[PDB]
Amino acid sequence: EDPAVDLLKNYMQ
Repeated sequence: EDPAVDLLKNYMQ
């Protein structure tokens, strides 16, 4: 997990 990985899912959902 990285700040990116959290944001990817933040933009997806």
